[PDB]
Amino acid sequence: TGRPEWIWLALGTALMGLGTLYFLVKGMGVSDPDAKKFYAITTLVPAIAFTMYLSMLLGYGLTMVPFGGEQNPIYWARYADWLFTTPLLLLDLALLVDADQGTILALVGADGIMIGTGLVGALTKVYSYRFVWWAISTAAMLYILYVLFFSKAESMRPEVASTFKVLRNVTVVLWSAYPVVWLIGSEGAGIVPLNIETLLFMVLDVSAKVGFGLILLRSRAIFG
Amino acid sequence: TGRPEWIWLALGTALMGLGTLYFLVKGMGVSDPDAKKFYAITTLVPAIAFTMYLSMLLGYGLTMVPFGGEQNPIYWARYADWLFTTPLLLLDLALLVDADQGTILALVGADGIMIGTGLVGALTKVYSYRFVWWAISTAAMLYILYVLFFSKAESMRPEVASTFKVLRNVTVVLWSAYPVVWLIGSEGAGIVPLNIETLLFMVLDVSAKVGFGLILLRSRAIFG
Amino acid sequence: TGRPEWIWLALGTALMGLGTLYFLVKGMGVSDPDAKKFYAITTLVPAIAFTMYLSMLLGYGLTMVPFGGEQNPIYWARYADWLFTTPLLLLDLALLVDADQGTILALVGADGIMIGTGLVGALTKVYSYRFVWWAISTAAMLYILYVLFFSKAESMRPEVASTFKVLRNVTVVLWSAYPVVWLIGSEGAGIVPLNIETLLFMVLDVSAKVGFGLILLRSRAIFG
Ligand SMILES: *C/C=C(C)/C=C/C=C(C)/C=C/C1=C(C)CCCC1(C)C
Ligand SMILES: *C/C=C(C)/C=C/C=C(C)/C=C/C1=C(C)CCCC1(C)C
Ligand SMILES: *C/C=C(C)/C=C/C=C(C)/C=C/C1=C(C)CCCC1(C)C
Repeated sequence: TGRPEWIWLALGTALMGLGTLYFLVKGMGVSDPDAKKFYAITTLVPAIAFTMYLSMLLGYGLTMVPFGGEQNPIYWARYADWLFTTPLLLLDLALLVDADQGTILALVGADGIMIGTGLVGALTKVYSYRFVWWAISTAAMLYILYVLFFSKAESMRPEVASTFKVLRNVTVVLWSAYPVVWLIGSEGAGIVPLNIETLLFMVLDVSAKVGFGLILLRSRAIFG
Repeated sequence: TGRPEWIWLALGTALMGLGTLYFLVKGMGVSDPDAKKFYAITTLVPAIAFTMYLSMLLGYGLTMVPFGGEQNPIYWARYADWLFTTPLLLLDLALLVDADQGTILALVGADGIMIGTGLVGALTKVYSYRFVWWAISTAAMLYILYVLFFSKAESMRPEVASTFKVLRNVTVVLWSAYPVVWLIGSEGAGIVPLNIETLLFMVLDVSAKVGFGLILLRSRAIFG
Repeated sequence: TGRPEWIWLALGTALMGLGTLYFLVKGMGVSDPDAKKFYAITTLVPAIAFTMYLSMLLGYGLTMVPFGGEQNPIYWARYADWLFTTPLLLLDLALLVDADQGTILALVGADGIMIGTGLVGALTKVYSYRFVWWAISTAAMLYILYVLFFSKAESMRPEVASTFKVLRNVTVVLWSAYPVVWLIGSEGAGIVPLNIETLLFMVLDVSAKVGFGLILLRSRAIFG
């Protein structure tokens, strides 16, 4: 296809596909109720990402948004991906630390706003307003990062506290990159071109989903 | 109206309407917490289907998708219907057998993918790619059917095991037809015309919702 | 901006923003699991409304629908707001009275239909059909009001029964106004112009979210 970024969409599609299949097969025969939850949640993440990457590869998950006197290619399918995958990833962390339901509802709500405002930002036709929505989404992200950092995992089992610590550190570092990439890429300032932006989001997505999942499902904390 | 398929949309609308009202009235005065859940879930299904059928009848739930050198009438409102009604139907089955939450999340996730990929298939403008999404959706269906077949209902009460068995058999046979109808109808190969396709989906929908519901709500398994 | 209704969108945006911030700060340091739920739910409501009001102010949450030989400005962003905020408000009430899950699923389902059918009504191009969807949505509202009125709060604590009583009375009176405003405004009969309609919805929204929240979070019923 004539779009330069197809290769990274293709690699993205393939790597999410492989990860889905790996987690499916790994979770076969697992009978422990708690372990089953973590496998269900963690396998769905790349499964969803696979379908959205495929949509981008085939050209369905793309549209043109006019701003700055140009038709700009915007991959809306990312936000459809992230709307479902990011709360599931937060839920993996929340179930691990046995978080109360009020805290879970706060994280998921804020995540919905973060993703929702991002999408509005992506599709906004007035250039200046795009950054207002970015700012609001980033504020929502910071709230999530604050809750993850400031907790009671050290009060319970060592395997749980240890695995939470690493997945928290991975999450905070990888998630924080997303707003930076948006800002400097096609959606924001347009400093880095769409092909490099697509490469960047692919490394981040695969790392935040497949990499994250491998760390979690190899841990002993997912069992009671 | 000039569309030949209106009569089946009208019949569909009427039969979902009657079924909603029947289940509403039947569930009046029911105070048992478990029974109330099943009535809530089972009454919502035709209520949702009623609204979407009405949308199709009035022409709101229809759009034209260009493929194969023709503007093809696509009823998108079906997928809006099914996105909500199919997980509720799976939940009726899951609550009946007291399925663990990991298994419930797996079924609902896979169902979301099945319906989501179906819709993308429905709206895709490149003919060949429509069948790629059909295949992925069908793969998601098979996963759901595998989980329903391979379970622990025989470990618990006889009324529960008996009612699960029949509703499982109805579900598997009726659900399996949907991908066949899509494939041979307007959305796929275009072998059967839209009016017959609409008739076929109406028989299936009414049977999988109203018929299914009658079997469930007349059973003694819904009570503790 | 050239739209007369901007001032009420601006005031709406500001008042939801202030309310979000007030509830955020008030809920800091609250460690009681039950209280945390109510703060999570109640803070998300204006947070969501803030983002949608902002969308309307900036012009994103608006589209033109042709009916009656005129392009009519329709703020679709309201329905996006209400789809999420109204079930959360019902959940505040349901958790307060310790409602069973069947009843919670009934309320939330009916609320989804109410909002969903409202949106279809809003975007329908055949004038007469707009009122059919209004009628169906209003029927769904009446069901919700019936469940709220006809319950067991008097069986449990006095602070809970007392706070439920006032929030029920506020809810029923404020919610009942919404269908009246739609009917007489731009979406329906077009008797009151869009600027007054926008003023009316803003008073209602702020009262049903911020006012409602203040009453709830100052009560002692949110604690165990
Ligand atoms: C599986 C993929 C993951 C974990 C994606 C995470 C994405 C974010 C944390 C995106 C954040 C954004 C902002 C906070 C600023 C606005 C632009 C977004 C949506 C990229
Ligand atoms: C109440 C209606 C029900 C139970 C509908 C069920 C629909 C399906 C199981 C549809 C399945 C499809 C595929 C697996 C292939 C792609 C086309 C679909 C979405 C019709
Ligand atoms: C936070 C805002 C609230 C509580 C909004 C409530 C809105 C309604 C109860 C709207 C009801 C409607 C009908 C029942 C008739 C159709 C038009 C609607 C959607 C305005």
